[PDB]
Amino acid sequence: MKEFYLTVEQIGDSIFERYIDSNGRERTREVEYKPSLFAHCPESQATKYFDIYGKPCTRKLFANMRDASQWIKRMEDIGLEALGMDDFKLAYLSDTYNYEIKYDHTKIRVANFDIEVTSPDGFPEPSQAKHPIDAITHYDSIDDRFYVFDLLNSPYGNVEEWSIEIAAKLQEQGGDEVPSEIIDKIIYMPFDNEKELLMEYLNFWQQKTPVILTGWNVESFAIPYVYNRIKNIFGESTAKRLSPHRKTRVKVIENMYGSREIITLFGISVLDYIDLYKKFSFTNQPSYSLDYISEFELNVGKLKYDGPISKLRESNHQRYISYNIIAVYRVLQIDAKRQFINLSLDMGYYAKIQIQSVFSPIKTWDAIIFNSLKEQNKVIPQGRSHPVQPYPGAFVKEPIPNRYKYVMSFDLTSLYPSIIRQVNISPETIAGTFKVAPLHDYINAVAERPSDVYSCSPNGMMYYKDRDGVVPTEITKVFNQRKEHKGYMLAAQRNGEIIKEALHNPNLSVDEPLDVDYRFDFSDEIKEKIKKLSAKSLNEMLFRAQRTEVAGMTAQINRKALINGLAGALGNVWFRYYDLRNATAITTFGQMALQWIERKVNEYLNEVCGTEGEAFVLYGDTDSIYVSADKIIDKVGESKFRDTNHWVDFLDKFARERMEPAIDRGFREMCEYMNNKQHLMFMDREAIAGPPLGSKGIGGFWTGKKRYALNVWDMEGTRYAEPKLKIMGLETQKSSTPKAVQKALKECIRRMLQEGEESLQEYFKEFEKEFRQLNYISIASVSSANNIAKYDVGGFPGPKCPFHIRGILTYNRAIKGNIDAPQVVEGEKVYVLPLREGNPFGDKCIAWPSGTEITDLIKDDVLHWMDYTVLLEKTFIKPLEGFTSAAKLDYEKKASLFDMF
DNA sequence: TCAAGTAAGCAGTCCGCG
DNA sequence: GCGGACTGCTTAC
Ligand SMILES: O=c1ccn([C@H]2C[C@H](O)[C@@H](COP(=O)(O)NP(=O)(O)OP(=O)(O)O)O2)c(=O)[nH]1
Ligand SMILES: [Mn+2]
Ligand SMILES: [Mn+2]
Ligand SMILES: [Mn+2]
Ligand SMILES: [Mn+2]
Ligand SMILES: [Mn+2]
Ligand SMILES: [Mn+2]
Ligand SMILES: [Mn+2]
Repeated sequence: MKEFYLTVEQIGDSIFERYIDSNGRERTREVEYKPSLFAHCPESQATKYFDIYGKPCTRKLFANMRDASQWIKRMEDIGLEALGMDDFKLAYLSDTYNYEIKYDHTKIRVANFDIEVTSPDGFPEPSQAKHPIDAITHYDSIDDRFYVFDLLNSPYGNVEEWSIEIAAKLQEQGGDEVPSEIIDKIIYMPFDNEKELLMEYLNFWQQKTPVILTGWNVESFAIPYVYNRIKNIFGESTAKRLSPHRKTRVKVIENMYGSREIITLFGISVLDYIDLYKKFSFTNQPSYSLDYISEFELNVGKLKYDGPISKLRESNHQRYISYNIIAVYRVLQIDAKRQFINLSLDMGYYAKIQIQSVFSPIKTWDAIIFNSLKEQNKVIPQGRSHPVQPYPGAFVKEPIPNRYKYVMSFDLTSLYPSIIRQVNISPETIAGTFKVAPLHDYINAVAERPSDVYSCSPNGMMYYKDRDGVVPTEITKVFNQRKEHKGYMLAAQRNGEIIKEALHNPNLSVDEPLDVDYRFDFSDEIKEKIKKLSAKSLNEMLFRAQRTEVAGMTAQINRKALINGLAGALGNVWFRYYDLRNATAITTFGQMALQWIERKVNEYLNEVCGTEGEAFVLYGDTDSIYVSADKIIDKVGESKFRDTNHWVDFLDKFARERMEPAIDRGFREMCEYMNNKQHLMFMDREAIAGPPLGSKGIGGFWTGKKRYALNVWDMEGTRYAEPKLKIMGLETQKSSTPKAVQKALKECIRRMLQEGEESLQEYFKEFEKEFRQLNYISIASVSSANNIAKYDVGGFPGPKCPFHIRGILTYNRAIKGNIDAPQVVEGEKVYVLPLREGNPFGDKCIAWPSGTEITDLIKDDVLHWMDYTVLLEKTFIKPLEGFTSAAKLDYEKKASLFDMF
């Protein structure tokens, strides 16, 4: 096969590379790499090398990397540009792998581990590692085995060996329920002493040295803890055996209060799964314990036990070891669903970067663009310094707050990059400028046409129409990948609705799920075979379809994030191709397109409805329009459809047949106007929304910008079995809203939209009567905790102290002295509850870390003092008043000028 | 040169107010 | 007790 790399590092004048050779074997090599950089020279020069502007360049071949750096610095001291790729590991990979890399993931050792450390005296600080490591479980993807290192004797208790037969039993039969499909994959190794355990771990690590290293929080706890514990017992140089080149960086910062640590292990690409999840998952969780996310992602149950984890090894070593194995497996399960490692690998190899660089869009694109330029024998510009300048972004229309019964929506496909391709925006396609009118004049087609010769944006920029840009070119490739995957995703989603519907009519037999690809729309024969399957079969198919759709989501939305990352990068001073002219060319064009198309859609709709000067477009954000369909529905009545699906079918046809072509005509005109290279403003229909036919529902409402709810029947061609609420911005969407209040406001909204005022009130009365019976954690607010120290001391609230930060201080005073209480962590999220006046805490609110019950120390007298009246009003009534005042309903009634028996 | 962007809502603090 | 200027956080895009 063709070779590919695993890791690369720069060590002085040395590149260290781990790689897979042409035979499939893992190898390592040290290369004294000779880098090249370039300098402009006179046009009188025989040279194949030009920079991206067409200026001639001469190559300088250096004997080592140190020299290249030295030269770069003299060039600055002289004031002349030093061109070329200055991140030498990137250039090396580009020289070494001059082809599209087809990697083979079964040869990439992916490791996943979790450690346990008993700690009677508070959270075990990694920067100190003063406690024994009493368990490690380490899964190796190539062995497909879980290696378990278990400490039987430690100064914190002697325990006997762990039992694999008891691990397997149902929890109800006294077992730990280690899932059956991994029981056979476990390899168990007890140890009399910590030293022999760590020694043996290090020996294992050498034989099976991770390429990709993951886990939950491994970056902040496991890795630094292991590194520092090995250091303390054996010395640093032994601790350095964790790096395949024996080099590490610490790192630092710290800082207070009181200390944290991050180790860098050269020759390993660490991808902490919690980071992969934050970047790639597009959720905002109230908490990031493995148990919360596992439950969220997998629908598995909380990992139950009695007593604090500081006594768990002692009271029940058996469960302790089993829960350690399970945590590792759980991260394996989250990844089989989300597929973030596979994505990281796709992106990393595509860009030709270090796999951990996928966290960096700027770095990812620097390498993609660099590689694309080096193929044409071109020379990248030097990275310059720039001051940080704010600049204008998208347009958002101000909506009239109201209920809106029937609404269709339309949204532009991949807007920013589409713009980049339509206008042909690139550092090296800049043609000149033109004198700019106010933006309203373009939108209204009254300003003079910018140019006859160049592609333009209403920010005043002009671009060459003939030559293609490195940016448009490379941004198209990734776009095309996103398109593909989105299709798989949507198809799996439609396939999902078809299965759901068939679940209304099983159908009693004994069968197997059909063998099919959920990435493509079910054929008619397949649809036939399905209408005759059992509930078992069909449920297995729904699961499979929903997993194919999740995979499609991951692959498509993150490819979109990448491309959008490029547009935003142009506005980041650390980006080699930073340039506000390009950044604003994109954004300003986007504001124009949205407002232009608003005008056009109003013009077309007034026409066909024969009416005049009426607003059909009710809202719009960046690249979307929301269209009232009341008068399109009314033009016909009402009657006059048989059921909901009928009018949905109507509007669908009307969008596809009448509106779609006028929109396209509208944007075709806009393209001509700006004389663009290619027409790519494609605005597909999104939601079709309204109340169930016959009901008293309102269908939808806006309260303001970025705050609306819609009852949707069809979404971008997916006709839903049951109506699905599209809620944007409302408290139901905010991670800081208590879980139970989220659910309650959602149900209030479901009612308003589907059933009307009377149903709303009915439910609101019930929730008020029952509020106080809820679990305290389900009605607690949530907040991130930044810049905490600032608002001490000592330790009481200082001036301007935020409410949640106040709660942490109240917590910090409550737990002063008890070495057992779990500590709030700077930058982490916290639960927050208000307290009644006269509480023994001495203030109006308390806060503890999230995803955790509050410590039994103070728990009992927090419950006693929680202020329900304030909670309900703050988190539930205020926001509800918002919704209903906007949609002109009341949640209570209402003094009716009656009343009477 | 370790480093995608802007727009904009709401909850809270501090101050004003016979 | 309510509205205006500010911080802090959080979504929508
Ligand atoms: O995180 C984002 C999201 C969107 N945007 C910009 C770019 C995007 O093209 C534009 C429109 O927002 P959408 O949510 O519609 N995404 P896009 O149009 O790219 O993709 P699509 O509509 O095809 O899903 O807003 C960002 O700059 N950053
Ligand atoms: Mn024994
Ligand atoms: Mn059970
Ligand atoms: Mn654990
Ligand atoms: Mn969309
Ligand atoms: Mn869009
Ligand atoms: Mn779309
Ligand atoms: Mn959009």
